[PDB]
Amino acid sequence: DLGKKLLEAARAGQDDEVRILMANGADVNALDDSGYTPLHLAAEDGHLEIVEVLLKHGADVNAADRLGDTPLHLAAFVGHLEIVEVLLKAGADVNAVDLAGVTPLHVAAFYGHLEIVEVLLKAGADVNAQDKFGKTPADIAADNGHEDIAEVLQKLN
Repeated sequence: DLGKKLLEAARAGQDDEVRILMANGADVNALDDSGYTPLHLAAEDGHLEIVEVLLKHGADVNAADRLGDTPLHLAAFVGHLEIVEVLLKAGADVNAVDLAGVTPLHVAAFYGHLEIVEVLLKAGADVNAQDKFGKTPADIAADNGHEDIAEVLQKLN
């Protein structure tokens, strides 16, 4: 029961409740119906303090949901820069690949998040990684008309 409550508290940004639940033995790597962990939900919903506590309590930084996405994929998607930086510092795989062949750099390029692109590049993101349709992150940025990102990535092509 505590795993479900932890998923719910982490998603709802309930800092105090997350701490209470963990002190009561809640499984930090509990899964919901879609394969999300509390770290996935906190990362996606922009809950920085919870992301940090979950990691301290042994949340798997590279947990993959049903689609193969890590918390870093989700943070790069919604565009939470500080959460991306925290995930990276805690050992997130910068080049994690989901089922679609998509890396966090692909994600940031698609959603037009330039500052996240730059942080991912500094952390060693692979600019030559191709998704299942053969697209690099540069291809994606160009295709979706995000010119600032396309230009930075083209310096590495």
